[PDB]
This record gives sequence, structure tokens and C-alpha cells, in this order.
Amino acid sequence: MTQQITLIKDKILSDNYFTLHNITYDLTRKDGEVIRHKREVYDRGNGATILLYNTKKKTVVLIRQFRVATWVNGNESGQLIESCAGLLDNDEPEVCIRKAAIEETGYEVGEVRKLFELYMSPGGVTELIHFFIAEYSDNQRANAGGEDIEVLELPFSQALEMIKTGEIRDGKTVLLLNYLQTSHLMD
Amino acid sequence: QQITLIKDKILSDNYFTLHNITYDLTRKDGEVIRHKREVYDRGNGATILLYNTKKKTVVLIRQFRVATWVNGNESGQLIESCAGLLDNDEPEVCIRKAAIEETGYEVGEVRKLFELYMSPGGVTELIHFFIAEYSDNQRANAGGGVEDIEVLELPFSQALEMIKTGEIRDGKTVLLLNYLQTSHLMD
Ligand SMILES: Nc1nc2c(ncn2[C@@H]2O[C@H](COP(=O)(O)OP(=O)(O)O[C@H]3O[C@H](CO)[C@@H](O)[C@H](O)[C@@H]3O)[C@@H](O)[C@H]2O)c(=O)[nH]1
Ligand SMILES: Nc1nc2c(ncn2[C@@H]2O[C@H](COP(=O)(O)OP(=O)(O)O[C@H]3O[C@H](CO)[C@@H](O)[C@H](O)[C@@H]3O)[C@@H](O)[C@H]2O)c(=O)[nH]1
Ligand SMILES: [Mg+2]
Ligand SMILES: [Mg+2]
Ligand code: NA
Repeated sequence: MTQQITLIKDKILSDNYFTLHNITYDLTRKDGEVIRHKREVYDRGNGATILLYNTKKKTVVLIRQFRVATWVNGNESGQLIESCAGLLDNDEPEVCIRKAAIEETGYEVGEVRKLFELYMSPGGVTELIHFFIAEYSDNQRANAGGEDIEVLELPFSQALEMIKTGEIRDGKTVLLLNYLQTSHLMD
Repeated sequence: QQITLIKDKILSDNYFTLHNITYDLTRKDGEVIRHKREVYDRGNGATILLYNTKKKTVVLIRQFRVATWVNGNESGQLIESCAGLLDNDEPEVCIRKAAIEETGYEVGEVRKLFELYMSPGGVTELIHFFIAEYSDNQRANAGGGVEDIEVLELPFSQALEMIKTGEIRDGKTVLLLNYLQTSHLMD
């Protein structure tokens, strides 16, 4: 995978809703040897996720909704607990995530803290994910956050044992709770 | 709660599989609502962080990832915790084999953290997460080609730094590094 990446072919395998490409690239080695590779690349655009936490109560806000992709893959009920999250669409990550937060969780969020931007599945998915945390309070609650999306308010400690047992099993939701833990913000 | 799969359509089956799934969802009323969702299925995998308590080092890898190349990773090169796809193998057999091919270590004992969905929007993938201690006495070769992957050993203080500089920017690697920290085995 060293150096010299010549792009050779970008074929669209499927462009219904999101896009599936087949990508042909060449890697050229130290000696000048050229090896051809072919890789499916699925482009659903980038996303952002936020973790709402509160230091007055030691609580965090998450959601739960039906994820069909997990229903077809081992998740019996299909419902999944997760940090609030949205696709970028036409929006910068901040705008994206503020709106996402107020549609899904019904909180008007103020100061945010960006953590990192991570690829979640870099083998075959372009998806970059913008991570945020922000503190919440009862003042910031505009509405209810309704889709089958249920808003969960629970102890930070509870959420942590749910990672332990399997009740929480989403990746971006685990990163975020683990970062809040290591941040000390909740102590 | 009540879920019925109506139609599973194959949009692409060139190598991996892209499905367009129609399902009925019964609401908090008894209300039936129909959805269509693209679901990409590349199977599942397993990833392993290798750590040495004596040297306080970790082992990670650097390879080219086309999925990131087309979405913001200039050189396409990406640092990740060793991983492989399941290929009908059990997570532990998989990751044991992944470790020798990619890192050159026949790791002895192995610990299982959890299984997480990495991108539950439209990707099926479930990753099995691992850690295990390593030593030179476990090495045999220096990374082969199942590929030409590069093997980075580095100070575990540096790896954490790189997550903050965004030099490390892969979902499964951050988790792995973050969990190890929280676990304290490195103090
Ligand atoms: N027909 C159709 N509609 C879709 C599809 N995917 C999304 N939609 C529409 O878009 C909505 C989803 O909006 P978001 O809240 O932005 O999507 P999300 O699933 O929460 O996405 C976030 O989390 C994912 C899981 O990690 C991330 O992968 C993603 O980037 C994003 O951050 C759905 O209610 C639906 O109307 C699809 O495959 N087919
Ligand atoms: N033609 C073709 N071949 C492929 C494709 N994807 C993989 N292969 C073949 O399978 C090999 C992949 O090596 P693995 O170590 O088994 O998988 P990985 O690419 O490291 O994937 C791991 O990381 C991904 C990203 O986090 C994970 O999504 C995946 O589950 C796995 O754990 C490649 O060298 C290649 O020969 C594809 O889209 N097309
Ligand atoms: Mg959402
Ligand atoms: Mg690999
Ligand atoms: Na496209």
C-alpha cells in the first residue's frame, strides 16, 4: 500500500439513493512493480453525532430507533441505543448537529466541543463522522424530539454498564461515552 | 415493535452486497408505516490492539484505504488497529490469523471487549473488538501480503497524542486506544 496510487477506473455499481462505486487503483512498489486492486466503495456522505451530558445530575441524553441494517444482522428487536446523529446533507457539521439535536432530542444546544472527525468503516465506506459533546440543561429543552425516535435521559454510570453488557453496541455511541468518562467533566 | 420484511431487493452483488429493503413498522399506536432503506452488507470483522506493559508501546498498522482517498485523506494512508473480515471464520480464529499476516505476531492470550455496529445507517457491519499483550518472543516475520501493509510500533503516549492531532482518525482504533487507557493496564 506504499506509494504511487494511480487511479484507473471509477465504476458506479448502483446510484439509486446513495452511490456504490467499484474503484480500480494501481500501487507501484520500490522496485517499480505495479499491482492492480479493485475495491467497492459505498458513499453515503459524511455525518455528525453528539453526546448531550449534564453535570448537575450526572446524566446523558441518547436516543433509540429502529436500525434495519442491524435487524438483518443479529439485532433481534432491530432497535438501537445511540448518540443523537444526522447526515451532513448541505450543512456544515455544527449546523447539521444542532438541527439534528433539536429534531431528535428536542434540545437547543449552545457551546459545543468538537472531539475529532473519524472514519467509521474505512475498508468500504467513505463515511467521515464529526463528533461533538455539549452540556445540556432544562432551559435548552424546546420540545419532545419525535419517526420512532425515543429520547432517553439516564445516569452516565448506567450508560457505562450498558456498554459492559451489550445493551449499548453502537460504535460512535461507545467512543463518545468513553471520551466523556476520560474527560472528567462529570466528576 | 412489530416488524415485517416486505421485499429484499439486490441492487448490486458484484463482490459485496447492496440491498434495498422494504419493511413495515408498527408504531406506538398499532399504526403500520412502510419504509425503504439501502443496506450494504460486507460481512463482519474483528480488530485487535496489541499492547506491551513493559515498554508501554502499542502495535498498529498503516495501509492505503481508497474509501478515504476519495473522501478527504489526501494520501489515502491510514493508521488503524490490525483488522480482518470474518470469512466464515470465528472472531477469535479470524483475529489470530489477522494478527500474524498484518503484524507478524502470534499473540498468545486474547481478550474480547464487545461487538459493535460501526455504521448502522446503511451498513450491516459488526466488529469484534480485541486486545492482547505482545512481545518480540511472539514475532516470526514482519508483515506479509495476504497487500503491503506497514507495521508501526509506537509509544502508547504518542498514539493518544495522535488521536488529538487527528493523525489517528479511524473509528475502531480510537475506541481501542481509548478503552485501553480507561482500563489502566498501561499505568
Ligand atoms: N429511502 C431511503 N431513505 C433514507 C435512507 N437513509 C436515510 N434516509 C432518510 O433520512 C433519514 C435519516 O436521517 P439522519 O438522522 O440524518 O440519519 P441517521 O441514520 O441518524 O444517520 C447518522 O448516524 C449514522 C449511524 O452511525 C451515520 O452512519 C450517519 O452518517 C449519520 O451520522 C430517514 O428518516 C429517512 O427519511 C435510505 O437508505 N433510503
Ligand atoms: N475485489 C475486492 N476484494 C476485496 C474487497 N474488500 C476486501 N477484499 C479482499 O480482502 C482483503 C481485505 O483484508 P482484511 O484484513 O480481511 O480486511 P480489512 O480490509 O482490514 O477490513 C477490516 O477493516 C474494515 C474497516 O474497519 C472492516 O470493515 C472489516 O470488517 C475488517 O475488519 C483485501 O486485501 C482484498 O484482497 C473488495 O471490495 N473487492
Ligand atoms: Mg439520526
Ligand atoms: Mg486488514
Ligand atoms: Na454520488
